[PDB]
Parts: sequence; C-alpha cells; structure tokens
Amino acid sequence: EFSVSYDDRAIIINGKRKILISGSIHYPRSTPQMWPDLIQKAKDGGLDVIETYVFWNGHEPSPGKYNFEGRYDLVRFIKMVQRAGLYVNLRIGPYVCAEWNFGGFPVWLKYVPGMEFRTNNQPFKVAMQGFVQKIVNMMKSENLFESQGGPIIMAQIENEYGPVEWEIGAPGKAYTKWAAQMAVGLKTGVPWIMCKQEDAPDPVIDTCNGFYCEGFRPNKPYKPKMWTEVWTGWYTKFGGPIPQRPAEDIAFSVARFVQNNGSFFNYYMYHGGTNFGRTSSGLFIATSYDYDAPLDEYGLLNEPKYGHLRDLHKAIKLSEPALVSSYAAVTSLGSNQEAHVYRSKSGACAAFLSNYDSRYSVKVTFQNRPYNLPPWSISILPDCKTAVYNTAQVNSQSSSIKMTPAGGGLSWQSYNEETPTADDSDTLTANGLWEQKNVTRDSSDYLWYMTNVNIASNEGFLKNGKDPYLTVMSAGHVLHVFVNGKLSGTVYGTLDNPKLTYSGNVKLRAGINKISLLSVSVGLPNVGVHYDTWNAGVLGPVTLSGLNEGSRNLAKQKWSYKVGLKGESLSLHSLSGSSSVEWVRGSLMAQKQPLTWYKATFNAPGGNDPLALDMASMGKGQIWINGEGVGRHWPGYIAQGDCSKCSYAGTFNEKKCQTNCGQPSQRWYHVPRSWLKPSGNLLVVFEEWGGNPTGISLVRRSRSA
Ligand SMILES: *[C@@H]1O[C@H](CO)[C@@H](O[C@@H]2O[C@H](CO)[C@@H](O)[C@H](O)[C@H]2NC(C)=O)[C@H](O)[C@H]1NC(C)=O
Ligand SMILES: *[C@@H]1O[C@H](CO)[C@@H](O)[C@H](O)[C@H]1NC(C)=O
Ligand SMILES: OC[C@H]1O[C@@H](O)[C@H](O)[C@@H](O)[C@H]1O
Repeated sequence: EFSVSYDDRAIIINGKRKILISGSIHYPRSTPQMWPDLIQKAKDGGLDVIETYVFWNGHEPSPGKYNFEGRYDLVRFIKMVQRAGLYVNLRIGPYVCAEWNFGGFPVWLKYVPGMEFRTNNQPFKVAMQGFVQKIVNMMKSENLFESQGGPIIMAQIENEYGPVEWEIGAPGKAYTKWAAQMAVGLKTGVPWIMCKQEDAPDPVIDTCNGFYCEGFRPNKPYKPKMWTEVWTGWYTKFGGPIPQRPAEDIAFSVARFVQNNGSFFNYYMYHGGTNFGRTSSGLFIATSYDYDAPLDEYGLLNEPKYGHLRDLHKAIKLSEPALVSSYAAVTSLGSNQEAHVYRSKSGACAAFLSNYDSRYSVKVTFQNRPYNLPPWSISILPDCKTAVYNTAQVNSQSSSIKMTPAGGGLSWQSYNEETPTADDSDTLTANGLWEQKNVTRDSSDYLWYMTNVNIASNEGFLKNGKDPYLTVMSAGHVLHVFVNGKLSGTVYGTLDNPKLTYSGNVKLRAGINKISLLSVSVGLPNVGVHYDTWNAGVLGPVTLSGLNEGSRNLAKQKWSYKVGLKGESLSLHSLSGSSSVEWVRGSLMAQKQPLTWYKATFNAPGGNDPLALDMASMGKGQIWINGEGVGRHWPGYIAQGDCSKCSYAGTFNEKKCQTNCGQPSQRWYHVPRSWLKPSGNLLVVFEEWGGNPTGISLVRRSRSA
C-alpha cells in the first residue's frame, strides 16, 4: 500500500511517478511555535516535500547524551509535516555543512583517540554509523518512513563528499562505498541519495546542488534526475552583504530543470530562519540565515518570490500528468530558443518554450500560435496551447520590509567584566600556547591567554621617548590585546581569512607587566577538506621587540588560561541571576566600554507580528531573553561588497545581487514571540566591543505591497 521506488523518469510513491516540489526548512533554525505556520505556508506555496538536515552536534552535546527537546524535537517537526500532508527528505549526513557550527560534528568527536573525519577511519565510521543508526531507528520507531505510512520518502548520507573524495584519493573512495552500503543496509524501505557524488554506488541516487542544474545527469540511466539544493539566495556572513537572488531567475532555473526531465527539485532555503544561541552558526556566519528565502527569517512571505514560485508550482501541477507519462522532446525554435515537449499516449501534452537570450524578448511560433518570451524566460503550456505562466512575468506584488520601533527606552543597568591576569593562582597554566578548541571544547566563544613580562628598570625605551612593540599572531577569529588591564587594541578576521596579527606599540613600564589576550571564535568552520584540523586561538608567534636584549619570544613562557567570561561563569544571562554582582544604573552606567554586561526588564510589545532587537547602537556580543540565547550580535561588523544593481536576466552568481553594503552586516536580531511573557521579560546583552544600550529598541516587522 505504501512504497517508495524509482525509475529512469521519477521517484515512484505508492506505485505512482511524481514530479516532486520540495523546500528546505531546518527545524532548529525556527521555534516549535513557528513550525506549523511555516509548514502551512510551504503547503500553500505548492510544496509536496519538506527537506531538512539533521544536526548531530545539537542532538548529542556530549557522548551518549542526546537532546531531542524544544527546537531540537526532530520527531515532532516531522509529525507536523506529515499532518500537513507533505513528505520529507531527511538529509541525515551527519556531516551536513549548512553554514552550521563545525559542519554538524560534535566538537567532542574530534578528541576521540585515533579520529579522522570524513575518511576511511575506524573511530569515525563507528561514531558516524552509530548516530545514523540512532536516527534511522528513531524514525522507524515512530513509523515515519513512507514505507511505514509516514512522510519520509528518502534520506541523504554524507553531504557533497564527491569533491572531497576526489582530492583525498583512495581512502575517499573506500569511505564513499562504506557509507553508501552502511546507509542502504539500515533498511529504511525508501531510497537513499548523495549530493555531488558522481560515483554514488547503486542503489544510491546521486543528485545535483547549485544555482542551475538543468545539464546534470544522474550516474545511471535507471536513476531519476534530482536537484537537492536550488539555491534561493546565499547566506549572510558577518562583514558581508545581504545576498539576493531574483525570483524570475530562480523560476527560470527551475523551469530549465523540469523541462529537461528533472523530477525532484528542492529550494535551499525555503525558510532559512536564524542561528540562535552560540552552537548554531558556522564560521563567521551571521545570526540571520534569511537566505532571501521564499519565507523570510521571521516567517513572513517574501513577495514576490513566494507567490511567483507558488504560480510556477501550479503550472507544474497542471503539467504533471504529461510530465510523468512521457520524456522531454526538444525542438529548436531559433538561435537561443527551444521547445521541450512532453507528449503522452493518453493525449496529455505539456510544453516549455524557452528564450535563453539575456537581452532581448523574442516571439516564437509553436503549434500555429505566437508566444512572446521576455529575455531569459520560459513559458509553461500545461496543455501545449495556453501559456499559463512565464518565469519572467511576475503576477505577485512585491512586499517591502519595515522594522518599526515598538515600546521605546528601556531602563538599563551595567556590569563591567573583569580583565583577568596571569595570577599564577590559575587552574590552567602551561609552558606554551594551546589551540582554543582544545582548551574550551567550544563551551564558550572566549578564551583568555595570559602571561606576565618583566621589564628591567634600565631598559633604553624607558629613558628615550619610546614604547616597545608587541606582535601577536593568532589562528583567529578576534583578538583583544590588554596590557596592564587596559585594552590596547582589537583585531578581527573574515570568513575566508580568520587568521590575525596584532602588531603595535604597547605601554610597558618597568617591572612586571600583565598581558591578557582575549581570543574569540565566531562559529567554527563547516566546509573544506580537513576543515576540522584548522586551528583557532593564539598559537603565536608572540614577540616583544625594542628591548636592550633584542626581541623576547614569549611562546615558551608560562601561559595562564581562563575559559569563558566571568559573566558566563556567574550565569549573568540567567533568569535566576548570573551570580548577581554590583549592577550600576543611571549616570555612572558604563557606556561604550569593552566587556560590559547590560540588562533591562521589559513588557512584551503588542501584536501577533514578528519581533527583533535593533542592535545598531551596539558592537559585538551575545543576546539572551528570559535566559534563552537569541544569538551573537555583530552590528559593528559593516557589510563590504559590491552592491551593484542587478537584472534577473543572465547567469546568476552569489555576488550578482548584493544589498546592504556599508550597513551593519546584521542590525536586527530576531526575538521569537513565544520566548516572551506579557511583563517582566529579562533582556541581557553581553557587549564585547562597546555600545550605547540606550539606543537598543525592540522592533516589529511588517511587509506591505
Ligand atoms: C529525457 O529523458 C529520456 C529518458 O531518460 C531521454 O530518452 C532517451 O534518449 C536517449 C538518447 O536519444 C536514448 O538512448 C534512450 O534510450 C532514451 N530513453 C527513453 C526511455 O526514451 C530523453 O532523450 C531526455 N530528453 C532530453 C531533452 O534530454
Ligand atoms: C591540548 O590540551 C592538553 C591539556 O589538556 C595539552 O597537553 C595539549 O598540548 C593541547 N594540545 C594543543 C593545544 O594542540
Ligand atoms: O549555503 C550553501 C550550501 O552549499 C551547499 O554546497 C551545501 O551542501 C549546503 O549545506 C550549504 O552550505
């Protein structure tokens, strides 16, 4: 009664070939209070399927101790999709990439003896098989595979391993084969897929990711052609612009794929959402994962994209009897124009009329009728006669985004974070520089590396008008250099170049000088061959020049380590209270000072509409509401890029339609309404850089035509 199989044409569900429309919604990038609404909008937007990764590091924070509660309740999310009448593509991974912290891998996994990720390595295979088996058993135990009457019609193993395999050689080939066999061996009763994996072994279907995939062919003629990631935009990085992808180009790319025998395509992202807390975002990934998705970060319709793709879906559904009972037949119409025709013996006929010219409209004649094709567009004729839809003709109105201040003027108190020093009265001393992940195990973004330097009274710089020069090199990602308790300077990296060098004159004086380096990670790397081997933190070298001796390398002296902030140890973000402390209010309140905690109590704004905090007056740090981590803020990191105006027409790339250049890369921080109560809400901000909290406002989001 229930089965999933496939043939050369399509995935076959309960014995019927289907042209499946899918979108990605990542369950932990929204709240369970949002999920039913997002799913309903996806259903109303013409999706047949919801696609999600599974996020291992979220589900297994320490070995053998699992978390499937709150926004990590994977079972509940899938059951909501089932309820709405949609299928699921479960992308287990468990490497998932996804601009997600460490690619999804638990940081603890890295420190298992003998471990090597994403290769033919026994401890990795054991841990990966163990978690995949855990997920498969949990789905089975809830009857969630389609073969059981549930929604899951397919699962993905690994993610984009093909390029890695290719670079790492024979051990990559072995691990590929192993992974595919281990997955198929779990007997889910439904197909397995691998994206970007030309050599995926039968019975696994290899699939295509990208802005366009119309030229892609699966690795056997008896496998269907599937596009697992139709990129709907691109991610936002701290320091980068907000990338957009025009609806007309997306619609063209989808029509181009479908007209060429493609039978599954999935929008990545459909709802992008938010990297809440501090274990979600990947390296330098913004708290917003909006992605220019059909549903915006806050869950509102992104018009006109949402409606324009809804209308495309309607056309595809009208075409579907023809699509599933024939194969595409191409007739050339002109220099840059084609007809892709699906003509069934049943009499059903659907046609796609294309104009690949990126500059000019062209009139074609098809079956005796003229059809005007705007540049870079495809018309869909679900009966081979009536052009119900053209990918460049948008009948949805656009809606523009407003973030309007609500409430106004919170009453703040502040608390200044200690600058610690190498008091040899520290539980963490070592005679060298240790890598940050190793020391913190990613329990905090912050690690203090501290050392004392003795200056002789007879140093020449003390007589002459001069300061010596300190160089600190770090693997990244932000570094604050404190000398004798005072911030001397701050440097910070980029996604592509997280490494840092601080070099500057420092105000050392005679006698003992205290150097305290605060090293900060901003999410962990999530993509790249051997990315899990890359370092963070101050590994040096660290040198002082300009002394009577010459230069003094400090890398082998006693280093003292403090993991995390004092406010983190005192739980200042917490509703109970973060070890209390002397909060300051009114005139003496700390302002534009580094390492300052701020807190305010507030009533929830009115309305049903989404909320954010406007953090433009702030610098960098973390936000909590009622003890729950809203995410990192970094409004001080200005967007740089090329924000040239763009046309939908012609080949898209992720830099073609960038917006927000010269603004904070993220100014507004999403606050889920369900996290609030009517009154007595506690807002805690840790401000790492320096800010004026009086400028913080709650804002309400709306979009109108
Ligand atoms: C769409 O798909 C079908 C089947 O995948 C293609 O039909 C095949 O065409 C090749 C080369 O002409 C033949 O060797 C196959 O045996 C055909 N298969 C069947 C079952 O008809 C078709 O050519 C593809 N169309 C386009 C436009 O790419
Ligand atoms: C990792 O931590 C241990 C101490 O807990 C230390 O012995 C080792 O050298 C560290 N290695 C690094 C930082 O690469
Ligand atoms: O947003 C870019 C996307 O890149 C794809 O290659 C990857 O599979 C996704 O997980 C995501 O990282």
